[PDB]
Amino acid sequence: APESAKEAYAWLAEKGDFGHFIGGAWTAPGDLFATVNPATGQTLAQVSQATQADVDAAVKAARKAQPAWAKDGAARARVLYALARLLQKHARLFAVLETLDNGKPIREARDIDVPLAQRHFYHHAGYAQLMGTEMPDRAPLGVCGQVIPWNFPLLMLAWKIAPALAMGNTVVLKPAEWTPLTALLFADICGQAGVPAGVVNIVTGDGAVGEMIVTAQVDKVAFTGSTAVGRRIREATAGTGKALSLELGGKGPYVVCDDADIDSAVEGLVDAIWFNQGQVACAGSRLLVQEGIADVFHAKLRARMDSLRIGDPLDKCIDIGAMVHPDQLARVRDMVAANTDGEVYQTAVPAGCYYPPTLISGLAPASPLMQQEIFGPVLVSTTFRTPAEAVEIANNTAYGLAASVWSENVNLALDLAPKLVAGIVWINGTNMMDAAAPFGGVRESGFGREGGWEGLAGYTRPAIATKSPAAVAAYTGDGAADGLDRTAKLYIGGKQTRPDGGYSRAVYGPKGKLLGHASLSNRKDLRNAVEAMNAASGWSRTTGHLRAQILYFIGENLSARADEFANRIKDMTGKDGKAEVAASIDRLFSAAAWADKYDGQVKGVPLRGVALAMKEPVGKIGILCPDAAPLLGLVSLMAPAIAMGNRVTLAASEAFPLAATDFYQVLDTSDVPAGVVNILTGAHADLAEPMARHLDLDAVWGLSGHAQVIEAASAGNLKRSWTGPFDPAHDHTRDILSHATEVKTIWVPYGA
Amino acid sequence: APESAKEAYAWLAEKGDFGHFIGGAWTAPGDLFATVNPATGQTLAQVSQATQADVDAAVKAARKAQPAWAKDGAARARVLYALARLLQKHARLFAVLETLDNGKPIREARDIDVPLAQRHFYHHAGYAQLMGTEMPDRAPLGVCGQVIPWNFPLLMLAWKIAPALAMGNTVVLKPAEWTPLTALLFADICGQAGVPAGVVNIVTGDGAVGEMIVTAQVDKVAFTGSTAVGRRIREATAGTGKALSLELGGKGPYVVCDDADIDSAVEGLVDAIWFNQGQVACAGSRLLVQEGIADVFHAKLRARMDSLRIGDPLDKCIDIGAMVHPDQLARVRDMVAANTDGEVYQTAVPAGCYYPPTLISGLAPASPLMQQEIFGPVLVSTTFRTPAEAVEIANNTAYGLAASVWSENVNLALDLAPKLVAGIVWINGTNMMDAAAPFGGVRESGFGREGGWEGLAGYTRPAIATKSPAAVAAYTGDGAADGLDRTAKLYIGGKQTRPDGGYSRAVYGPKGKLLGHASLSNRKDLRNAVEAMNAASGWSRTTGHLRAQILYFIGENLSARADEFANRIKDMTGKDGKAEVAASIDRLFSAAAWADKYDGQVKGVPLRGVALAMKEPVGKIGILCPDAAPLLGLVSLMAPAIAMGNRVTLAASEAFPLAATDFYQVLDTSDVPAGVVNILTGAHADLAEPMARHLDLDAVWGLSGHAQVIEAASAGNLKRSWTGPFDPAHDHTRDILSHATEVKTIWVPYGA
Ligand SMILES: CC(=O)Oc1ccc([N+](=O)[O-])cc1
Ligand SMILES: CC(=O)Oc1ccc([N+](=O)[O-])cc1
Repeated sequence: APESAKEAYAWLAEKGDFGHFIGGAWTAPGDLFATVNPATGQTLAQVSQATQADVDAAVKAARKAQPAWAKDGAARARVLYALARLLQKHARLFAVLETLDNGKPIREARDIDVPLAQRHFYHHAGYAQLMGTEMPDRAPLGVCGQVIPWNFPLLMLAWKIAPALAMGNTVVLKPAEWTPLTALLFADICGQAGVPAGVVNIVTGDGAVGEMIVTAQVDKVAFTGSTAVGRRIREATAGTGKALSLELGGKGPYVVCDDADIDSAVEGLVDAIWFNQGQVACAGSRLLVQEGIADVFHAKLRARMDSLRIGDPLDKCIDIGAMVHPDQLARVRDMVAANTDGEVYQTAVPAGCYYPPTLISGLAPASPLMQQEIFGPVLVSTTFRTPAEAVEIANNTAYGLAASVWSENVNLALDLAPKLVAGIVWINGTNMMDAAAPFGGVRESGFGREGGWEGLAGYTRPAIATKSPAAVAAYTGDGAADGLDRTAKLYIGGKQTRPDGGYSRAVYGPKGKLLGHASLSNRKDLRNAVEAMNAASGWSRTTGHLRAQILYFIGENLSARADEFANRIKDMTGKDGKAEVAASIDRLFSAAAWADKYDGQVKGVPLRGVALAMKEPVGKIGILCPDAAPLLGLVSLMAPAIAMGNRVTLAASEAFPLAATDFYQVLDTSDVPAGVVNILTGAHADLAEPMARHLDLDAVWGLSGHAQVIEAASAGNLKRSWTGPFDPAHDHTRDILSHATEVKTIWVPYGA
Repeated sequence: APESAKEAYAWLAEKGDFGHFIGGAWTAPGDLFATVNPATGQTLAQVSQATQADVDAAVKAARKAQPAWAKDGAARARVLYALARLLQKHARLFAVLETLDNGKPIREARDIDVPLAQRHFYHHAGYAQLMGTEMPDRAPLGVCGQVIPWNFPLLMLAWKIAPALAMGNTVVLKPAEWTPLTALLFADICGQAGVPAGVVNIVTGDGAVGEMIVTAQVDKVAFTGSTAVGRRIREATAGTGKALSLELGGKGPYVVCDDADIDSAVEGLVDAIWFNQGQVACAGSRLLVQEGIADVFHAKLRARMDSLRIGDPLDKCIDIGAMVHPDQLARVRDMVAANTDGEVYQTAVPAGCYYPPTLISGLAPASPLMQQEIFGPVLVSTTFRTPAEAVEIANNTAYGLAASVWSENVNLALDLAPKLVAGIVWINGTNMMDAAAPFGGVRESGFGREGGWEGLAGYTRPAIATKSPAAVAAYTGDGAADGLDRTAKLYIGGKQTRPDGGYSRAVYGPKGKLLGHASLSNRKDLRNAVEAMNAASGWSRTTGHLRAQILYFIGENLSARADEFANRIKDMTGKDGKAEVAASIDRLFSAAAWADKYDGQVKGVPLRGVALAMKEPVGKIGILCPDAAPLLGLVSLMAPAIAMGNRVTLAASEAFPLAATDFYQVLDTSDVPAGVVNILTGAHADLAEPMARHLDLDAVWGLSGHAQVIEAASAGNLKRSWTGPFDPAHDHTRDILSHATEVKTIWVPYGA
């Protein structure tokens, strides 16, 4: 007999038609639309489509409540703990309501969704308690606008609300149009938990309401959902100064080596067929099986698939529930109808809201379906010959979120895991989640991390605000001919090169004296620099010891020319340059120091083993330097970036380019490998959009303005972006290390 | 053709008879004794036996130089980097001199000893650079007295001097009597590196000179050597306020499972035979082989041992050098002569200063050789049937330093590693060392860690001093009989218990009002508490989440009785108790927060894989609370200790015991597992020595005085000790987490 929904129905009846939860109170129901149980077609409740005025009021209430909420972290901790206690007390109600609203099996809702939501609040309460003492250099961002998908309604809510509240922010959150009910129940327990009025605001509606929230006067936007919508959100927030995190697409590859525990790998896959829907950090949808075991693996997988029970989601014996909505059923049907490759195996005939577990096997490594978007309870599979080929297939995508690797050999499993492009890799498991273990994407899977200490940075700002120096116009001057050869070039791929466009501008000092000429770089020069960075990919695999040695050489070699660099700075700016040179040397030595000291973090989890939140390079970074600090600005951004294993191309100070061109000889003398540091000079209006747009750059740092253009263009490949503030006079090294790294969490067996 | 020693002989001829290196200068040669090349028997140089006056002068010069040296971390980083560059430039000289002085093969000196010493200085330079910004809460200790053994003379020097200088301390270091030369060459390069006069002082001599240094006016003593000497150093420094680190005995077990890569495990072990001598954190000397592979493993081991080349250590093809001194040769011969068990395999007949690689196999798990000290190039081996038996055998020692585990299976290797009592565990390797990876012991292998961020705490003090409150004499009263039942008891093993001795004292308020009676605990009560903590060993294997939940309950249940506890405090002290109760609740919630957030640190290393510097519980801690803060002192020490997975026995405030006895109900209502928290009341003069002596306690925290008695008694089992300062009104939570944890560094394969 299925679980009783009587208490869920009673709550829905008490709530009647829903308005919104704004300023601690329930508003009048407005423009109502039915929310439907997908398993039965029956209307569960009427829910409102929020108006622009509703969003405005929600944001105004969050803004009003934020200063007093921010003031006492211990008080926030008690509230987060109370919320966790209420989720636990009402766990059966939350679980039944989630099944009624979304269609998922009640067994998943009770055993996974609700317990993980509870633990997220329990765990994050402690971050509120410790923020003042352990993060004293950090402060809240303010108001967060948050948008979540329909696949895990309550758990997605927890992943958004818990860290935001812990760090002293208030929230305006919209649940997915199809699944509002558990978010409304969460709203309904906020008063009992002591959530002060306006600290949590929940508004309901379609994507138009999501766009209203994203474009509202919020300090942070956090979104989980499709990559296509993430691009639109990046564009709609470009130039606003908003903090932005995106958890996007990329259902993960599942690599099964010849020496895997076959039966366990099969069981983890079958247990994930229902889970791996919508946008969530998961693995198993793309199956990569080594040739030697492929036939036995598929035979076992089909047999285990046949045992999955499809039906009434309120029955705790059911494994496969109802599809969330008829539009999602149509998506899966259409995907199947459009595919012509492979062999299709389904355990049942599709009937009503129930789509059967489906395996599409026999695909080639380059088939469209291995890389195309997947809908429904569907797995696609291919084979591989060698572990190196598995890595190649797994990484042959625009995505990089979660992945799973199966092997019984301790050496092979730990060799494969770090080579996968991903923010999460599970060894001998899949879909393992904990509040202490960060998760998030690289590439087109987005950016930012949710969970752990690592997730808190994205909900905070520096406690002491820095300000980027104002732009400086280049000096003008006479323009007489130069009979000497004083025309500086570009530095690309370990050698000087002429600008592709052939042009240079005269550089004058503060009194109008001609100092020399500097090249005007173009998009072709940038293309050449990116090619050089691609050739230097081995730098991203060097040891920290080696990178430290190089940075020490750079510092020593600049020190040997310190007087000369101070003189060049004074020639260009009219101000003594000794202090800027000393600071630049210091930045190099601090970056050298950090190159082998920026440690990953080991997470104890209440699951099997440990989660290793590793630090890895971002990859290739294009950087635009400020006008001020002609040497220190360049060195301050270059040095931490290469210390962390990235390759960089920097557009030097537009106004004062000749300190950076003098720096070419320092790079050469220091044996900086070709392509690790490339330097362009010239007009940042020519370079900002090409650098932010470039599909082969992993991050763009624009510290000379053009923030809107840079952030909008970054949506092409969803590269990370940083547009300041950046004050070169201040030591930003540690903060820059975070801009210069990604967190990759590897889950490993561990006997403690 | 052996390596040329011409330059080494020329340096020795230049320096002639040696004095000491004090205040930046070489002192006159004094009471001279020959230092002898063990391979040839020839005198290399005459070296002085330092006098008390020499030690005093070295300490005085170190003290004079320290304040200026502390001021500028960037300047120290330049000096440390210059020392590393000098070790590298002169690497061939350092390596030859090490071989001449100590007898080790030149191949080891060139490939291992000198490179690791260079790397230690390169790496630690960066900590000097970063100390001001990344460790702003820390300051230098002052002057460090440092004593090192003869097995790795230069490398042992680097492990001592590099962190000490990085943290702004100055040093007085004595090399081992038998191997002074590379330390004297290190002294001779200090001027060239820019070491300010007196920042490094090197004095030579025997153990009497070592004792002079340890008992001198130094702030820190750091020693590597025998456990027996470590005990004497702990006794000689007891009650002086000196920081102390000890890296002692315990050559490590080498666990070879049935599914190990046998050839790799054999090659790793044969390559370690020469290395595993003296006191160093190594593994291989105690071979534990699973029964199924024991015969094949030993057959391969004997064959590979036969390939080791013994002879002139200046020949780069040589694997087994000369024993360091005839006294060490006698030690190994006598050990072999004393053994009557097992089967002795030696690859050659002993001859001159050369003792052959030796395998003593077929021993029972409880054989004299399996547990007693090992000398020479000697391996001892036993077998095991199950991995659980391997763990029992490996842990059946008074030691816990390094260990190695060999298995190809991902589960078994990572399951065995946390179960071993050790500060270092290598998976599928041995003797892996890096400047960023901490190493150190538990149990009778000592305490403290060398290397990494983790090693720096032992070379620093809090920048802001805390002061322990003055003792408070209990109030007196008339002595009338109490017609009511107000005699508090003890709390041991989950229940209240009568004091074994049967005595209680009257407790009076400030004006003489009888408040009740409190038990006078005795050594038997402590014994019962220790037995209860042993029964609660499962607490040390719980999840952080579980421990957080318990601490949250304690905080909630104290909150529910807040007025009652404030009233009890005011009854006893005459001062309002509300703020003390509020602080106590805060400490509980901060410890709850930390219980699942005190993360281990992942070290990138230039070797194979990664090193995981994990946090583990200390185990069982005995704690003596101050008189002041009758509730807050107890709660502040208890809460972070249990949050980190320890079990504790606390002696409550002697003057004001009744807040702690009221707290028994809070523990019971909060479902604290039996034996995790035990509380004794009574006179700390009765309890301090028994707690510090107890051989079944892993640490003693004495925050009520008795520092000399506690520190001297702790030498029995070399338990960790903390004798303050401790101000209950100060939030010590973060520092207490460090007192309450050990660092265990697990080296694992990794493909990045
Ligand atoms: C801000 C923007 O450009 O578009 C959006 C479209 C839809 C949603 N949504 O709620 O799914 C959010 C944002
Ligand atoms: C301080 C003390 O009690 O004795 C010592 C004996 C020997 C040494 N040593 O040079 O190895 C150091 C200290």
